[PDB]
Amino acid sequence: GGVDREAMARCIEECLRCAQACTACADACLSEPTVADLTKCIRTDMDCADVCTATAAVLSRHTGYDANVTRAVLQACATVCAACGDECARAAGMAEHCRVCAEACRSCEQACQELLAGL
Amino acid sequence: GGVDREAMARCIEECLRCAQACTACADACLSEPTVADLTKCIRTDMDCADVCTATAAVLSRHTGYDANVTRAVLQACATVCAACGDECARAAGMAEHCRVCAEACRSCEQACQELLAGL
Amino acid sequence: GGVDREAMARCIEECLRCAQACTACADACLSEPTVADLTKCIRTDMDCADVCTATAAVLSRHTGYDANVTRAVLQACATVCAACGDECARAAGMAEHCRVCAEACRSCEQACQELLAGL
Amino acid sequence: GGVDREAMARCIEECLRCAQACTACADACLSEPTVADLTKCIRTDMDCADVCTATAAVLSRHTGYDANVTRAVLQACATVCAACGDECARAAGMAEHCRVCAEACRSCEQACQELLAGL
Ligand SMILES: [Cu+]
Ligand SMILES: [Cu+]
Ligand SMILES: [Cu+]
Ligand SMILES: [Cu+]
Ligand SMILES: [Cu+]
Ligand SMILES: [Cu+]
Ligand SMILES: [Cu+]
Ligand SMILES: [Cu+]
Ligand SMILES: [Cu+]
Ligand SMILES: [Cu+]
Ligand SMILES: [Cu+]
Ligand SMILES: [Cu+]
Ligand SMILES: [Cu+]
Ligand SMILES: [Cu+]
Ligand SMILES: [Cu+]
Ligand SMILES: [Cu+]
Ligand SMILES: [Cu+]
Ligand SMILES: [Cu+]
Ligand SMILES: [Cu+]
Ligand SMILES: [Cu+]
Ligand SMILES: [Cu+]
Ligand SMILES: [Cu+]
Ligand SMILES: [Cu+]
Ligand SMILES: [Cu+]
Ligand SMILES: [Cu+]
Ligand SMILES: [Cu+]
Ligand SMILES: [Cu+]
Ligand SMILES: [Cu+]
Ligand SMILES: [Cu+]
Ligand SMILES: [Cu+]
Ligand SMILES: [Cu+]
Ligand SMILES: [Cu+]
Ligand SMILES: [Cu+]
Ligand SMILES: [Cu+]
Ligand SMILES: [Cu+]
Ligand SMILES: [Cu+]
Ligand SMILES: [Cu+]
Ligand SMILES: [Cu+]
Ligand SMILES: [Cu+]
Ligand SMILES: [Cu+]
Ligand SMILES: [Cu+]
Ligand SMILES: [Cu+]
Ligand SMILES: [Cu+]
Ligand SMILES: [Cu+]
Ligand SMILES: [Cu+]
Ligand SMILES: [Cu+]
Ligand SMILES: [Cu+]
Ligand SMILES: [Cu+]
Ligand SMILES: [Cu+]
Ligand SMILES: [Cu+]
Ligand SMILES: [Cu+]
Ligand SMILES: [Cu+]
Ligand SMILES: [Cu+]
Ligand SMILES: [Cu+]
Ligand SMILES: [Cu+]
Ligand SMILES: [Cu+]
Ligand SMILES: [Cu+]
Ligand SMILES: [Cu+]
Ligand SMILES: [Cu+]
Ligand SMILES: [Cu+]
Ligand SMILES: [Cu+]
Ligand SMILES: [Cu+]
Ligand SMILES: [Cu+]
Ligand SMILES: [Cu+]
Ligand SMILES: [Cu+]
Ligand SMILES: [Cu+]
Ligand SMILES: [Cu+]
Ligand SMILES: [Cu+]
Ligand SMILES: [Cu+]
Ligand SMILES: [Cu+]
Ligand SMILES: [Cu+]
Ligand SMILES: [Cu+]
Ligand SMILES: [Cu+]
Ligand SMILES: [Cu+]
Ligand SMILES: [Cu+]
Ligand SMILES: [Cu+]
Repeated sequence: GGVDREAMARCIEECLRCAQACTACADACLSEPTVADLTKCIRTDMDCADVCTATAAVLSRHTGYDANVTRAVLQACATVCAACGDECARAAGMAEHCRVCAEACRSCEQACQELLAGL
Repeated sequence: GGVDREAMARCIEECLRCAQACTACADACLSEPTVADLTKCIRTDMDCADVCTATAAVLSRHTGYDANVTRAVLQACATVCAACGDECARAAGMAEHCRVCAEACRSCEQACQELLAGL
Repeated sequence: GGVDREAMARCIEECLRCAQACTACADACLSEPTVADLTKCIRTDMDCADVCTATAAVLSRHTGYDANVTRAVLQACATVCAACGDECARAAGMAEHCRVCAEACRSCEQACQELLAGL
Repeated sequence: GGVDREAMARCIEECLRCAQACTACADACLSEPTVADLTKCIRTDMDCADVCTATAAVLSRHTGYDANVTRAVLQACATVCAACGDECARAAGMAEHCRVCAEACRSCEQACQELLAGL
């Protein structure tokens, strides 16, 4: 109604790219000799993938749209992308895959925040 | 730390039961002759299943626990269970499966709210 | 080891695009005046999204790779993309969104089959 | 039609219990001092959770039922529960949580196999 269809499309594409980035990054950190120091990073990637996957699906549905549901789901996705971007950024010096995943998390956080701002 | 482990267990069990309830209820409303009047109900069941599935997974992980992430995910799950309980309750007179699913949604909403209250 | 890394990347990208296509197509058919005639289409889109989502995740993980697991998951994803491409193709005359989703299903079926063939 | 409704119900309940078991077991092995030796176990738990989640959803839908899709999805779930039961069984001496998860994987493998056998 008042919603930016382009910002909605961007959010959906970002959630799918970020979910896959975090799935791949959990697996990549799992395979590091350093894995013992990367456990919060792996766990946060797992959460971030689960929430981005759910958010992409909810935002993809227009039938019987409920702003309360959509707002609460975007907030959850913003919050986990922010936490996961921070955690991967701390591992960025130990692995190029975490630098890349941190960028994905930050990009998706911004896409959720931009949509959130428009209601 | 200050968290009720029993309330956490209840939330996880409720999310899985509620996700399956809503998957089954979307399918059941799809198969109703009335389906044309049950479209918001079906869509809300789809969202409610996706969010309960993600919430069960996030709450099942203790490594590198982040209260900000967990709070935002429980809020999203509470909000969608409340919306989906309301929508199925409106269809309760048209199908026994919606009365049952409304109860599941209300039960999981209360489990998320009770955990949320404890932080 | 003997695996085509490029075919693996293509499969992952196709599963995510196809999962979102089928989520959107279930929602689009839900919103059609015709919805009563589109119920198998909607149900198949739901399955196809769930299986493409799981397949993208499994194929994204290289740690402790098991060809038996990967083969069985690619087979499931091929089979549901084939069924869902066929079902959306039958609705293609009733809605442009089903023609588009049928193409996505066929594209992902071929990506899974091509990877399957390489083991 | 010829399907055991009770075996279908058991499969659905087992997939949800096994998905949560494997989510919890990935997290538990992540938190072990031994984590470096538990990486295949963690990865297999991640796959096993993703596939059990998708299988529970597909088996929960009766509208426009397709035996080809259902068979291929049950096969994938059987195969990953068998691989994940074996991998957790190897860690059973290092952690009680893996002994418990191995039992869940074996229980769900048998539920999928029993349904598969009935078509
Ligand atoms: Cu998004
Ligand atoms: Cu995201
Ligand atoms: Cu991500
Ligand atoms: Cu990583
Ligand atoms: Cu990491
Ligand atoms: Cu990470
Ligand atoms: Cu992440
Ligand atoms: Cu994420
Ligand atoms: Cu997201
Ligand atoms: Cu996010
Ligand atoms: Cu991260
Ligand atoms: Cu990384
Ligand atoms: Cu990372
Ligand atoms: Cu990331
Ligand atoms: Cu990451
Ligand atoms: Cu992320
Ligand atoms: Cu993200
Ligand atoms: Cu986002
Ligand atoms: Cu977003
Ligand atoms: Cu819960
Ligand atoms: Cu729930
Ligand atoms: Cu539910
Ligand atoms: Cu329903
Ligand atoms: Cu309903
Ligand atoms: Cu419903
Ligand atoms: Cu629901
Ligand atoms: Cu729910
Ligand atoms: Cu929940
Ligand atoms: Cu909920
Ligand atoms: Cu509902
Ligand atoms: Cu119902
Ligand atoms: Cu319902
Ligand atoms: Cu419900
Ligand atoms: Cu419901
Ligand atoms: Cu619900
Ligand atoms: Cu619920
Ligand atoms: Cu809940
Ligand atoms: Cu909850
Ligand atoms: Cu794929
Ligand atoms: Cu696919
Ligand atoms: Cu698709
Ligand atoms: Cu459609
Ligand atoms: Cu359709
Ligand atoms: Cu469809
Ligand atoms: Cu589809
Ligand atoms: Cu699919
Ligand atoms: Cu796929
Ligand atoms: Cu597929
Ligand atoms: Cu389709
Ligand atoms: Cu369509
Ligand atoms: Cu379609
Ligand atoms: Cu499709
Ligand atoms: Cu489709
Ligand atoms: Cu498809
Ligand atoms: Cu597909
Ligand atoms: Cu595919
Ligand atoms: Cu594929
Ligand atoms: Cu099952
Ligand atoms: Cu299972
Ligand atoms: Cu399991
Ligand atoms: Cu474990
Ligand atoms: Cu383990
Ligand atoms: Cu494990
Ligand atoms: Cu497992
Ligand atoms: Cu499993
Ligand atoms: Cu299963
Ligand atoms: Cu399984
Ligand atoms: Cu296992
Ligand atoms: Cu374990
Ligand atoms: Cu285990
Ligand atoms: Cu297990
Ligand atoms: Cu396990
Ligand atoms: Cu398992
Ligand atoms: Cu299992
Ligand atoms: Cu099973
Ligand atoms: Cu099963």
